[PDB]
Amino acid sequence: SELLVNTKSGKVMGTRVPVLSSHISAFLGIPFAEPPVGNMRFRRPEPKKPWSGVWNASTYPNNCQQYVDEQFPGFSGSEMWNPNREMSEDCLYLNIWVPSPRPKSTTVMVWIYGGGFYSGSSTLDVYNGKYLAYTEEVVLVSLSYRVGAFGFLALHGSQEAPGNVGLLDQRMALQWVHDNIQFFGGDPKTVTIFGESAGGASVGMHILSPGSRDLFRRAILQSGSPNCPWASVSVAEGRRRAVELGRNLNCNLNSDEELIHCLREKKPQELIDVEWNVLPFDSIFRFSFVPVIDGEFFPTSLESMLNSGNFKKTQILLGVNKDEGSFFLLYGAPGFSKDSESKISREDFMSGVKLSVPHANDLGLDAVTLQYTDWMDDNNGIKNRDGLDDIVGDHNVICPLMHFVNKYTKFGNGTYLYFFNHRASNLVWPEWMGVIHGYEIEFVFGLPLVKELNYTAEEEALSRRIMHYWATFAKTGNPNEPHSQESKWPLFTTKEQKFIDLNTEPMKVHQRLRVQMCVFWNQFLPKLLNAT
Amino acid sequence: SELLVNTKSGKVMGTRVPVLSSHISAFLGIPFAEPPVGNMRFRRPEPKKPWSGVWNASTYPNNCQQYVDEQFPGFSGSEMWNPNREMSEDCLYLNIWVPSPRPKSTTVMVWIYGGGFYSGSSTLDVYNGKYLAYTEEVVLVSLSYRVGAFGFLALHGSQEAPGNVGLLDQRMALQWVHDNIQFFGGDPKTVTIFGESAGGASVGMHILSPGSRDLFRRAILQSGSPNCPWASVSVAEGRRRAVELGRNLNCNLNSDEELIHCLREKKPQELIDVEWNVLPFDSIFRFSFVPVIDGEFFPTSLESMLNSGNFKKTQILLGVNKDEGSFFLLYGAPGFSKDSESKISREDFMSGVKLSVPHANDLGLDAVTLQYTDWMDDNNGIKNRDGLDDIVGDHNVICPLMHFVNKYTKFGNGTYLYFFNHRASNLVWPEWMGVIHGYEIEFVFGLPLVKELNYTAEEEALSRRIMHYWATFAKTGNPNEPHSQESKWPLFTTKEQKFIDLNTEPMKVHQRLRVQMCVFWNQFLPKLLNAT
Ligand SMILES: *[C@@H]1O[C@H](CO)[C@@H](O)[C@H](O)[C@H]1NC(C)=O
Ligand SMILES: *[C@@H]1O[C@H](CO)[C@@H](O)[C@H](O)[C@H]1NC(C)=O
Ligand SMILES: *[C@@H]1O[C@H](CO)[C@@H](O)[C@H](O)[C@H]1NC(C)=O
Ligand SMILES: *[C@@H]1O[C@H](CO)[C@@H](O)[C@H](O)[C@H]1NC(C)=O
Repeated sequence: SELLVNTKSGKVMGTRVPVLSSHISAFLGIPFAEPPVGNMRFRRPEPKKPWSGVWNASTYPNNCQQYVDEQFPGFSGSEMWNPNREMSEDCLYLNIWVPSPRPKSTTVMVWIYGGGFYSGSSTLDVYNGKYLAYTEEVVLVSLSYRVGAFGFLALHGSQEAPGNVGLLDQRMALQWVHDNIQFFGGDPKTVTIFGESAGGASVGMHILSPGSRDLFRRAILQSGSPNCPWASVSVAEGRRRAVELGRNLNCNLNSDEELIHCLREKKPQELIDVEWNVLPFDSIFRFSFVPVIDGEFFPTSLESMLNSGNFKKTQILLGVNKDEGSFFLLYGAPGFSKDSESKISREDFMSGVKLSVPHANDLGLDAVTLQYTDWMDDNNGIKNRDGLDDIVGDHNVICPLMHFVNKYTKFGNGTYLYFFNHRASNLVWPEWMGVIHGYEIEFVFGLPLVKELNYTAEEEALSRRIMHYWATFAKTGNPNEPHSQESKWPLFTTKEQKFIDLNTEPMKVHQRLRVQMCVFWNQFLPKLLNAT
Repeated sequence: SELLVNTKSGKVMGTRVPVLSSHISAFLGIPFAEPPVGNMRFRRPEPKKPWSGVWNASTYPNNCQQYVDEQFPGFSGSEMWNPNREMSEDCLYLNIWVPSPRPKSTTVMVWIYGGGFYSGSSTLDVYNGKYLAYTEEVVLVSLSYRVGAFGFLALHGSQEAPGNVGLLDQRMALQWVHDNIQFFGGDPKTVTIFGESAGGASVGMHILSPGSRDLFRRAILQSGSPNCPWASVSVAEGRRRAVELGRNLNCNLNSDEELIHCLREKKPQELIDVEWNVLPFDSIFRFSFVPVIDGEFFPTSLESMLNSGNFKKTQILLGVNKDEGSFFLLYGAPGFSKDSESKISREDFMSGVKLSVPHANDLGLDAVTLQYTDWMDDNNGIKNRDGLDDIVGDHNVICPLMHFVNKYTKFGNGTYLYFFNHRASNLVWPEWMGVIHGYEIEFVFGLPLVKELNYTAEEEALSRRIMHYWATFAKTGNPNEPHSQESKWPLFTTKEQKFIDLNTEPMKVHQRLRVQMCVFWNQFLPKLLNAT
């Protein structure tokens, strides 16, 4: 039976699902780890004990326990990102969409969801892999991993809550794919991991980490890179936050054992309820429990790994969206609202940059302000708003990614860079937010091919072209069709540093993506903060 | 006799001089101080002892002892600035051009020459006052003052070489004008002092200094302001340079008395020959002997005087040229030559900014570099050249002047700001230098009205219009004709900060002259250098 697959962990039974007036198979909720519950909370995951009988994989698994956005109740713009399944600590499962008839050995793509390491689900509608599996004939996998304290509480030295367990969850799922995807018709030698934001940073982290490098072939990073300022913390900061989490729950803080034991008796929601109280600064785009530079998963600091070429050498395709910061200003900066144009006064601008670069002294705050202020028209509310939008985007996503790509390209086997700047015609978020963080995903997953969703014809064409770039790159290491007649997405090189825009207009090649601003964020400001 | 004038110092005999096919009187070489020779060198000037008989004022006086530019022998571009008279320490004289017939009580304008405080002459061809006196019917005076060590050697505490004596020379000449210009038909109650560069900074210094404020009515500053980085030094730095001058001449350095006595036995050329060896840094646009913040001529630091309104409150008219820095890069920055386009490589750019901001640490040098580098086209030789040109101009002239004007305007009775950007059609200097430092002077003095000089008709029209702005401002405190039909030069206000361009095209009003760059030079960099 096409819906029955025998894996090394036991038999699995899928379900036939319709897609663009055809059908493919879907194996949903396949367990790849023992449930990380009870005394296993904060612990490294354990391999799923094989099972007898047939595992029913016809429905989506639970979503991991996570903070839930309630800023705009009933608003689809924000709720499409929330868990659409019951939450549970028993959440380590993966989903596979397989073309029909079942391929013998085709390209595999494993999606790693984003969500700032504190949220995210593999079951969201924008992550439905059927359109991509079907349209590009690839075996599409979406994995899951613990987020929040459950996935990243870090007390270095302790083996009970070592930190990074959420990354190890991803690695185990990549191990299961490496070990079993052949039975679903996928080529374990041709798997591409791809993800957005924290998912994009995770992808980069698996490229860096010696222990994950052999489990995949190529990588795609969307609006995230491993060296992002919000993507990791030192073991000292991780410890300080775990202890502070404990203090918020009236825990005994005499020892890691006492703290860990106390945290394990608390119900999930108790940890989620005080999660945000541990941040060291009043900030925006900073999350409580994220990966820690532990000396294990990451042998040394990310920067020295990038400088010495200590990472997997392969091809990568990555990029960013035009207005990466608007989401975070809307949720946490004074003066921004969902229903107004959000014109920003100098006062709110100043408050905004303080929130955006939490770790900066006054001189640093001044350098940023000068760098983004048009002093010939300083009280212009639109410029202040857009300037703040660029500051958050540049500091948090674009410049860190540009630094990663420039360092990677020196040792890699091929880099393709994009700049996604098409605002979807049916976006429910206000205009001022522009091309929002996370809104290229719907084009990568092919939603614009679904008539009922209301995208234009050019938006379907764009989605088809992006899906074909991603899948062709996954298969060959190059997003371009060998002897095609379409315009070529040029390779990014250390010298020419080319990139393309990704929108409904005719391809246009550019160079040095935001260099002016990134020299400021990557070279000048850090030097300024270190000296002062 | 129209050429005979009886002053409080004695009788003077002028000479009739032709001008644009007419004639006016000229009284040249009138002494206003005792010759500052012998034991008087470095000393405050003394009032000229009255003389019996008639002083022959038909020819130009000697020029003060000064370094002489020999960079381009025979080249008029540079030699027009050199002394065109025999040099001598006996050089304190003034020149007066009087309309004919002799006015009874007209507007007086006193010109103060520039030359970085180390050079300059009242007798240069570009300073010929006959065209302005004749065309605008004003009594035009040009004074002189000691430069170099002779005018500014400073050993604070000593009364033998107190420093600032060159400024006191100017003040004495302004005193003589106040006391005697009535006899030449000038109104001592309506004198405007105006000057360029060091002359412009001197004008501003007389506005600040309590002891000079009552000697004039209004002021005009061209490409110079009192707070310029090269226009003054602390008493400590002045002392350090005087001592170092002494060391270069094998002087006894045990006491000020020993040093001063030794320096007084040396011939003029001996001091001039080692003058440049005392600068503390390898620099450009820095001069050895300049005014010192002594607590006397300047009661307190210039900045606190500007902040508290401690200065003469009146009307001022001032401005800058488009390419103030090219002169100094040509003479001292590697990669610039008179006969080539002077395209600059990154290496020479980096050497240039180091030379341009001598007092900056590495972080400061980086902030400047980032601020003026187009990182999208960093190896562009023209951009590097023009960028260096702007750095020198902004740091040394424009931003210091913009800081002065903004501080002055808060307490003054009227400010008129200009931006002179017309490159003369007959300029002998290369094109890359643009609108050079000091080349608006020829338009202020009316040379374009002299056919043989070869200016276009529009250049004559521009010169006529500038002369009429300067003279009308001198007479009334406003460069505009009351009920004229011509476009109005708007007042510069704290709020709107308006200014005009000065060129052959129709007047065009602008706002916030180079704010972006001046916020960097006036607010950010100083803060950065103080913090680091
Ligand atoms: C698989 O389990 C789900 C759980 O609700 C159920 O809806 C579905 O009918 C089951 N299918 C089979 C064949 O057991
Ligand atoms: C990738 O590696 C192959 C073989 O090592 C080499 O032939 C090719 O030039 C490389 N491509 C790039 C873009 O580095
Ligand atoms: C004034 O003195 C100068 C000095 O050379 C001389 O040329 C001129 O003829 C003299 N005129 C009179 C009237 O003495
Ligand atoms: C200058 O002062 C006069 C009298 O004090 C006043 O009437 C006038 O408004 C002032 N002008 C400016 C521009 O400050």
